Order: sequence, then structure tokens, then C-alpha cells
Amino acid sequence: HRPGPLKQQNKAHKGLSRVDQRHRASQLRKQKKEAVLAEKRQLGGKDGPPHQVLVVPLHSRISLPEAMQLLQGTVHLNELGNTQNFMLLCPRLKHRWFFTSARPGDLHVVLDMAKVADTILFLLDPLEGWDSTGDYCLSCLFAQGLPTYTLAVQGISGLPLKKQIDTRKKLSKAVEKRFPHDKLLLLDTQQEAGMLLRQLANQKQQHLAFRDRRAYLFAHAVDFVPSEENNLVGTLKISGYVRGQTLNVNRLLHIVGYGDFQMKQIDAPGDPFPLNPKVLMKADPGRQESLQAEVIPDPDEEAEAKMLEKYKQERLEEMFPDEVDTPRDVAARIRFQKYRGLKSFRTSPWDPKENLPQDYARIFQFQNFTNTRKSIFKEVEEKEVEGAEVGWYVTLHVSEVPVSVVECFRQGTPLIAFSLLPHEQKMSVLNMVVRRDPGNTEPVKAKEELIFHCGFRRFRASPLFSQHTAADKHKLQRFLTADMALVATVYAPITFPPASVLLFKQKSNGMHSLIATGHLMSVDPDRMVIKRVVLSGHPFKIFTKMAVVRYMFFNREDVLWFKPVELRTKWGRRGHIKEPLGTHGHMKCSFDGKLKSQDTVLMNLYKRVFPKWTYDPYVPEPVPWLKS
RNA sequence: CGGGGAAUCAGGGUUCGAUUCCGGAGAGGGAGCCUGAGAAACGGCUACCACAUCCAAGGAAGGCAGCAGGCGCGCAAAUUA
RNA sequence: UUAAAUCCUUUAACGAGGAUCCAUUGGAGGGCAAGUCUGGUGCCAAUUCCAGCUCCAAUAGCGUAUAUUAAAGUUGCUGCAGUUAAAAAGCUCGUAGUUGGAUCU
RNA sequence: CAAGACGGACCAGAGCGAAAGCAUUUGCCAAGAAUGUUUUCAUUAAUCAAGAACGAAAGUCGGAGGUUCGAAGACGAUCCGUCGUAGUUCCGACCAUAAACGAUGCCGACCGGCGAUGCGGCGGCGUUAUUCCCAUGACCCGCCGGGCAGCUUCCGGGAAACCAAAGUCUUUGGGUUCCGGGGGGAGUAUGGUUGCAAAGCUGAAACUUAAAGGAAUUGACGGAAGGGCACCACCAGGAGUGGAGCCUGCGGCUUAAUUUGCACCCGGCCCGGACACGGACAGGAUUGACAGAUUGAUAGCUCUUUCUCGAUUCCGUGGGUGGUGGUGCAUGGCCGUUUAACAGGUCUGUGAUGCCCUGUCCGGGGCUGCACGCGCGCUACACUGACUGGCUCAGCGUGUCCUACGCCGGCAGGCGCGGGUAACCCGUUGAACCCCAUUCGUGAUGGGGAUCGGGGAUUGCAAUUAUUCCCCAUGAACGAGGAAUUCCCAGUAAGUGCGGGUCAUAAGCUUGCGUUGAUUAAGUCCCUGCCCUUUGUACACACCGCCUCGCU
Repeated sequence: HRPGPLKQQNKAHKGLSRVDQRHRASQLRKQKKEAVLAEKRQLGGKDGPPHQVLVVPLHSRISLPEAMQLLQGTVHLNELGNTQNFMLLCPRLKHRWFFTSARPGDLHVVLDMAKVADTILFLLDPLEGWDSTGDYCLSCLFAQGLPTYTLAVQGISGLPLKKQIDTRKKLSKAVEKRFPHDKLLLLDTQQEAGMLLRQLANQKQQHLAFRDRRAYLFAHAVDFVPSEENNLVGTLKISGYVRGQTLNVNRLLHIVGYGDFQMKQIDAPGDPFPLNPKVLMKADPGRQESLQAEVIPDPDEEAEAKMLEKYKQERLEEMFPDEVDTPRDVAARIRFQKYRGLKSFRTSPWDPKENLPQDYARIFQFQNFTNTRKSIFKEVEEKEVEGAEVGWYVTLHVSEVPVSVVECFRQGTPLIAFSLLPHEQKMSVLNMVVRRDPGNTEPVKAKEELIFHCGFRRFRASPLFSQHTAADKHKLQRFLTADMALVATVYAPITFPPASVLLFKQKSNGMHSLIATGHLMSVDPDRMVIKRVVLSGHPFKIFTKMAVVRYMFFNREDVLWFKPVELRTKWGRRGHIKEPLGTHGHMKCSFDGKLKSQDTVLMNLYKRVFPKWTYDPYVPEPVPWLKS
């Protein structure tokens, strides 16, 4: 209310020096330049590991051995059954290299020798940028994480000179889609080889969080001491350079293709290839050595028919969101017994600890995941554990391995190990957000097996797909929709984020088809999947704010068991179940407004869903990938 | 760095000019010279300071704010034709 | 052409119907140009998020950020104000600086 | 008698001062504006950075004095009171700040009217100084100058309040000084400087925000206030229901219904489409029926037994219409009514006209049955009385059911004979209260009458759950009625009887009528209800302030 003129309201009474700046700049610049000089001096030099360079030809038209001749200063040519990986020492530029090669389509080979490489040298043909296979390996490499890379074109000087300049111009477009701001170097003669080696030697290094937070190692030499040959299990001796952090023997060691192992000793023999031309220092004892306790120690044409059926199921679940027909034989209070109805999907609460299954008795939990992650990261960043640290060529005595791993190194498969962080070997629930790659559009059922690449770890498992929303509960997606990003929930060993998430489908011919890509969101079992089931029916008698609906049920007590569930329609109004007619599922509903004859009455049933125990740590080696 | 100059422009003004023309200054920071008509010259020498190269450990050699090219810096800039 | 070339210019031959030999970038349903539109997704018919259609502008270009200038008479010499809106000093004597009546054919 | 303080009323529309400020007489001192001027000097001026004088109150340092008042403080109440410290007073040093205001630099020019006021000057009749013996003072008239302050004004200006400056401003320049640049941060930090101190002067940035602010006109608005009217409001009263019994109405409780704002209930009849499709049908579809029975009763309208009529047919399923349906509009004739007119209308006609659907008679019961709350009435709760007997007074009306008269029966009531279609007969309307006389005697009693048993008569087809009356046998509650209020000012309330309407018979509702006849008042808005005027002041809304904790 506004006061009148008779209301008494009084009018308010209104009542450094330039030399010093230059000196400061000099001091800060000296600090930054000395720190950067130390960081650049570590890699490739006499106080660090060799600079590891993985060479990948992105086209089938590239002759890899002649390029390897060009890159090869003294060469120590180590080789395997099919691959040749050679060390290169050059005191002219004072730099040490380990040059490895990998053909695209060998998924484990390229992914492993790129997840230890410091540099990736891509090779291109002058005509096109890359084939479909090179595109596939580039998609996988972008998914896993790229270190420093360098682009080189191989046969530009084989073309006539009249086109050569224009060719490079054209190939710039063929590069600008995926490598937008990157120069193209040439590999024709020894002189360009020296220039390329110089570009690789002095270059800014991309640093990757997953492999620098954990100590890792690429095994240069591997041999075996079997305890019993009939047992096919014995002590393994793997020699390579310490790469990421200080290697402490009291932590578990993961081999990327064979899982976790306990390691007993770290010895430091002489460096076989030092830059400028038997002693053991550590011990085993199990007073703090972690144990391998992943589980709680306390106790023809039918395939095409199935594929078309899955296509039709994806179409139906796309066009009907969650509609499932009521069974005419089984009682709805029995088939849907473990279901409840929610007035509110978003705001109505749900107990995270209600009705936990047996499998959650086999996993671990965090009282606070964020505080634990900060504590372990602060410990691994600030403290300095008394172990073999970065630079020395060490040899690992690891306790028990299967023998076949040794045989793997005899064909040419790289052997890469890394020390786990604490709490990594323990199983839990991993929720990891994924998005679908456009190259593949085959249907993906939610509870089918898939191959997961998560943070140096490969395993076969069955996830659950749910929506990535901002609510406390997330509805189940039974098909991986190829437009948005969903969340896969799985039983998996604990991996502390960040880490890359690659999903693959095992095809019939042995190839892995890429499906997903992304980051591990969190590791917590308190996330829940909510299966949402629609029952629908016809309001066959419509009156003023009161309707008679059929085709919901077929018994009479099925209405009574599901009475307190409110109803909704496709056209917007809600409704409440008043009372059944009898014996046939006909039932009177109370509605806030009038219903159309073409309207359909619906209700939802909710059930809390948890993943399945499908964790297989063995991933078979694919055949080389090819475009179909 | 200064000027000729650029942008806007009713008129007055305002903002910019490191930058190919003119003048000045410096050649990692200071200093002292030799020769020469002319230099306090650095693609000349001599020291100190700061960095840094080869070495047989005795010694020797250094100056891209020239053209390319690299690292670093960064929001930010091209071929060792 | 030129040192030798490239490009342009000049000319043989081939080279256009979905002439697929396919123009983008932004904005619009409060105000300057441009909407009585649709479909999913949640809260108690209103209502968060997402994909679109239709329209509009400039066009081989069009957004964005930052600085600055013009709009701006919000720095005012031209050309602002100072009762009640930001603002005139407690008051007067109180040197420099600024301004200084009329008059000589 | 003394000490310190302060100069009211006169005292303003005043005056003076640079401002702060300035009110007892007298004397002294040194200044000052305006006025007057045919004096002098002759540009000597205007405005302020620097620097300097003064600067209310409170405050600080030395003294003196301490009446009143009085921060603090001690007490007593719960913004006040008693006592009173520093102070308030004077002198000498500091401090230099105020809403230190016209919230409005200073100097100069130009630009409306008016009649008042303060000082000076000029001109002028008159009245006064107990006619004043000339001037002088006080008044009176007019003018000039510098003031303080008003009223007025399409000078113009302003966003408006308003301004003779806040004008002469986009048609933008008289001179000069200080000073603002959205709101906060913030007059804060920092440095300098002044001060004995309290503090004074100078004075940011980071950051943060989309506003901040000025002026004016306004509907509605629970309400609020002034009045007025009213016994459906009040004061003083009268009669009281509400206290008891009976009766009646809303709910509530039972019930088959106790209908409802003969409508109800229990049983038996009667009839109740065509269209399409599929069935039965002359071997016979279907109609009529003697007789007996079921039934509260009979009845071919039913349950048996077959006589006859023969196409006049009869069974089922449809979300398909619908017709002996209800309803409105345009529509042509026809009454009575005030050429004309039908808001009174009427009448078998027209639109494949819009819409919504596809009960009769008979018998019985019930129509408040009753624990109750919700309201009107009758009777009495006794001595101003009850019983009995005697005496003596009306009116409004009504009547082919009002009745006179005679006989009988103790009475309700029967029989016969006349009057009345009405100021004619009932009827001189022989009424009841009231009066007189007897008995009763303060006693749930000769008060009061309910509820009961028997008998008789009347009204009706029928009186059972008593239609109604009469007589006898019983005398329950009822002791003047606690907190809502109903009606009322003269032949009125109240007491008391008598008629009309409803009625084959009630007595219970409403209307009136007459008889005896009271208390209080000629007032009021205290309450209630209604009608006015003012207002959006009061409360509320609104302003602003005050607006959760716990580890890493």
C-alpha cells in the first residue's frame, strides 16, 4: 500500500623503478628457462631413457623398410620374429633413440607401442592422406591419447616436378581435417632423414597424465626361469628402462595383456647401450608388499535372423520409448513382482543400499573417493619412495607368470608392464561415459559382451547403458543410441581417473570393430540403473473426468497390487487408479481432464538393475583390420 | 626511438605510428683500443661479467636485434628453395 | 613468360541437367530484418534440457574475443554541469596568473 | 545579607556585522554602511593557487569562580526520578569543525507592475509641543538613493517543485575563482602534514555491480471517523417461550416406506417398434375358449385338459436408425381486443427445420413411527385460587346447512314438526372473563391434567396403531424455571371467550371480532440492522534494521 500525503516521511539529507622491473623480468625468465632446460635435458640424454619413436604408415602404399633404412651415428639393430626395433645413438646431436614400427590394423601392437612411445611418426603417401585402415588406427590413437607426433610424406619426389608443389597443396587439405596446424616433412634422402631426426630431437613434448602418474616399462629383453616346466609357470626376467615414476617393488605389476602379477625383485645390471661409451639394489619382503586380492578375502542364417531381429528391436525401442506388452498368460503381479511405481522420477528418493545382491559382497567401496584420490596423488607427487627411479635399465624378477607370454615375445608382440597405484587391483563398479563412433552403426544390446580398453587395461565384460543426466537416478538404455553420450556401468578393477575408454565388438572374422570412446567418469557402486517398463491400454469409455480403460490387465487382483501407481497418457494428462471392473482387467480411472478416443493410457514400472559378473581379463588377438 | 605518416572526420578534436622513407641508437652487459680519410667497428681485436663448444685435461675456440632454420615464449607471425 | 621456370595472357583436344561441377556463416517466436510451427525429455496446464522445420541478413565470405575510435555535448576550446538529481570552499582583507571604462584625422 | 548566572515582556515584516554572531543604564575608545556633495587623486580596478586574520557548540593545557543546569557515575522505579563528577562562567593558549543553508561563488549590464518597511536627502499645505511667540521634534502627502522582505505576471527559463533569477542558452562567448563525471569499495588502506591529545587537511587501487537518483498526477483498497433512522435496535418496564405434560416443524435414529422441496413401500395385471440376417410355419405359424386351480381375491391377462381360427405369422442378435415421443424458430387462416396492431392468442399446414431419449389399474401398509439437538403453540405449576349455585353484559361474521320448539335418556346423543337464499329465522346472537354466595386451607393437597381399563353413541364403504365425544376408576412430572433473547406505548400488552377459510367427523393453523382492562417512557446510538458524508492519516501491506552451526 502507498502512504498518502498525510503520512509523515521526511526528505533525506544528502551528504618499481624501470631498472628494478627489468631485473624482476630477468629473474623470472632465468627461472623459467632453467626449469625448461632441465625438462628438455632429461629425455633422450645420458641421464634419461631413450626417446621412443613409433613409426606408423597410414597407407598401404608406403614401403616401411626403406624408410627404416633412411632413419638408420650408430645403430644397434635388435629384432624380433617379424618386427625390427633398433636403437640409435648419435653423439653428433647427443641423442638416443629407440625406433619401433607398427602396421595399422594390428590393434594391440599399435596401441601398446603407442602407449609407451614418446613420439609417433606418421607416414603418408603423396596422393591421398590415408586409407580406411589408417583412418581406423588414427581414430583408435586419438581415442587412447596422442603423444607428440610428426607427419612425414614419403614419395613426393617420385612425382613429376610440375605437379609436386600442387600435390603438397592438395595433401594439405587431406591433412587439415585431422591434423589442422601441422607441417609436412619429407623423407626421400639421407639429408631429409637427418633433418627429420633433428626435428624429432628438439621438439615440445606432449605429456600424458595416465602414464606419468604411474611408473611403466617397455621390456627390451625377456627370458624365463621355469620352476616346473610341466607346471608351465615360473619366474620371469624382464629387462627395460624405468620410464614414468620411481618403481617400488612393494606394488603390483600389471602386464597389459595378462593382468596383475606380484614382483619379487628389482636388479640393476649394466646399461647395454649407453649414450657415451650384476649389482642388485632392492628386496622383496611381504611386510608391505600388496597381495593379489581383487575379491573380498572374507568369503549361418540364424545369425542373420538374429541380426535382423536386433535391428527390428532397436527400431521398436526407438519409436516406442519403453513399451512392453502385458503377458496374457503370466500374472502381472508375478512377472513384474520386483517392480515399484514412482510419482516422481527425478525428485522422489530411493535408498542406495536397499536390496544389494551377492556380487556387491565381492567388491570394495570408498568412504570418499575424491579425498582418497587427492591423498594418493599428493603422495605420488610429493613423496619419494626408496625404489628404482627413472633412467636406469633395470631387470624385474616377477614371481609367477604363464609360460605362453614368453612365447608371445618370440613372435614380436611387445611386452609392456606398469606398476599399479594403491587400491587399483581391487574390483569395484566403474561408471564410464561413452559416445558412438560414426564408422559403425550395428545395434548394441545393453547386456552383451564387449571388449574394453580402459587405462592400459584390456578386458572382456558386459556393461549396462544408462543416460548421462544430472539426476540421482538414471533410466536404463537397452540399446546404445548412436547420437548422444551414454554411461556404461561395469564390474572392473579400480582405475583412478583420467583414463581413455575404447569399446570394441568382436566381429565374426576376428576383427574388433570400434564402438565407443571416452573417459572413465567414476568408480562408485552407489550409482544405480533404473529399468523403466511401460504398460499401455485403451480408454474405451470416456466420461467427465472419469474413464474406463481396458487392455491393462487380465486378472482382477493385478489391479489391486498395482493400485497406488499413478497413470499418465501420451497427450499429457495424468490419472489415478480408482477401481477395477472385474475378471478381465477393465478398470475405472480418475482423470484431471477429458480424454480423447485416440489417446492411450500408460503406467510405468521401475526396477533397480545392477551389472553382471562377466569380467574376463583375456582378450584374443585380432586379425589385421580391413574395410568391409 | 623521433619525424614524414595511419584511422575517424560537419567543424574542433581523439586514437595510433615497433614496421621498408629520413635521422638516431645498439650488436649478450660494461669497458679499452688497433688500422684507417672515416669505427670507440663487434660477420675486427683485448679484458672483466653472464652463459656456453671441443679436449688426449696441457690447452683451443665463441657472439643470428643478417637470410633461412630451431628451441623457448606465448593469443600471436612463412622455405634450412 | 623467364636467368631457368611457375602463374597470368593466347591457343589445339576433352570437359554441364539432380548442369551431385550440390555456398556458407550468423540471427529470429520482448525492441531495429525475421514465427499464432513440430517432436522427444522432467516439476507442480504452466514448465529444464535437446533435435528440427520456417523466415531474415550479408555473401566467397560470415561469426567471436579484446583494445580503441565514432555515436558522446559522459572531458564539453567549439560545447556540459554544480537549489531539490554527482557537485559552490565557514566567511571576508589576503601577492603572482587571468581580465581590465571613455578619449588623439 | 552574600554569591555566581542571565538581561524576558518591549522584541518585529525590524536593524547591524565579512561571517561566526549581536538586546540593562552610563561614560570613554577606535571603527562602519547608506545618504549629501559643482571637494580631491586620476585607472589607482575585478577574481582567486601560495601565504595569513576571524571562525557557534563540544574538546585539550594553565589559573580564578563554582548559583542554576548537567555528559559520566551512585541509587529508586521500569523513554523517568533523587544526588551530582568533567563541564556550563571569567582570563590566557590551542583545536578550525557544523543542516557554519538561500542545501543556491564574487564583480558588471539589460530586462514588468504594485504598495508596504529601515536609514539618509529634497519639495509641500495642514494638526500637534494645554491654539506652542520664528525654528525645531512627532504625525501627513509625494519624490530620489542604497537596503531587508512580500504579492502579482503567456518577460523568458525549468524534468517538475518553481525562479524577476534558477532569465537575457543549440538563435550556444562580459570577467574570473572553486569544483562533479553511474552505484559501491571508501573518506577505507597507504604516504605526507598540522595538533599536547581528540582529531583536522590531502587521499587511492584491486575488486564488485546494472543500476543509483530527482519531480509530479493518480483509480480501487479489508478498513477508520462523523451523523441520521428503526422496540423485526437500545434504557426503564409489561407478557413470556426456553423449567413440567401434550401437540407440531427441521435434522438425527429406526423402518419395506416412516414421500417431498399420494409424491412413498410391499405384491398381482396390462401392453412394449420397424430395418437386416439366421431360425420355425400348411406335416401347420397364430386367435378365441367350457371347466377346475393358483392367488389377500378372479382371471384363457396365469397353472392343467384339448375344441376350434387359420398366414392376419413369432424367436434371437445388432452400439444401424428410431416414433402414438418432449421441445424452439420462419410459416398461412381464425376469435376477442385497442387503413393499422396482436409481447392475449387460437387452428391437423408448410422447412428431407435445431436439439434430448427409444405408464395404467387392483389389495394392503406408511404419511414422524422416537434415544435426541434444533423452534414456534395449549394447559397449569394454586389462596389475585379451585368446586358448586345464582345473577348479569357484546361484536365481526356465516347459513341449505344454521337451527327455534316438543318428546326420551344422567350425558355424548336419537325421534317429530316449523323458520331461514337472510338487517325477516337461529338471534332482544341469554358467550367467556367479571360479580355475589358456599366449601376447600399452604398440604405433589378438592391444584394440575397426561398416561391407562371398561362401557355407550356419533361420522363415515372401513375407526385395528385408540377419527371424535360422553360417564366411571388412577392423579405422573409440574414448587416460577442462569444466561439465546421474542413482541410491545392506549382501549395497547395481557386475561377472556366467539366467527370465516381448510372440513362424510376431528381439533389445530391462520385470520379477525367483541368484554375486563394494566406498568414504564415522550428518551438514546451502548449493541444490532439499514441509509448518508469525509477519508485511504489508524491497524495491516509497504520502508529500513536485525536477520542457523559444526571436519577435511
